[PDB]
Amino acid sequence: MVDKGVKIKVDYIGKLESGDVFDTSIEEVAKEAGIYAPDREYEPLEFVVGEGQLIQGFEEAVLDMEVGDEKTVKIPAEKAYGNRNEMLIQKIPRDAFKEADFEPEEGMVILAEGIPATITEVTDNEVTLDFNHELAGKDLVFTIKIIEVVE
Repeated sequence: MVDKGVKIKVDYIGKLESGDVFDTSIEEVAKEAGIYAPDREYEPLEFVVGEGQLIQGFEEAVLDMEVGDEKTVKIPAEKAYGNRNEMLIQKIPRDAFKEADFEPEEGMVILAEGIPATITEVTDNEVTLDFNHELAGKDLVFTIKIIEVVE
């Protein structure tokens, strides 16, 4: 039971359109996904439906969830990162890869550490690697789980 202005310590297990746990507050699941991390400590994330903390979508899947509830739904890239961003559209010189089999293609997705570059342009002169994001223009699961309520 929360609203736009109520905090709640819930542990969601955001996954991928493939069911791959990418983010989880429950350290347990972390081990079930092989992401428990080294020393990292997966604790309950206290979000506030009235702070825009988490993506609305999820913020809504909890809006109607008491303390202890669980809603493993997939938020649409529209509610999550709201489709892809335009300010994430990069454009490197063909050379930026010409000297590397990296040969970008009009649909590539290479990251430099985590942020992929959706190469929407494959001009033999350059490529438009739309950085975007991992959940950019993509929907991801959310195995939320209310554990408490705060603010």
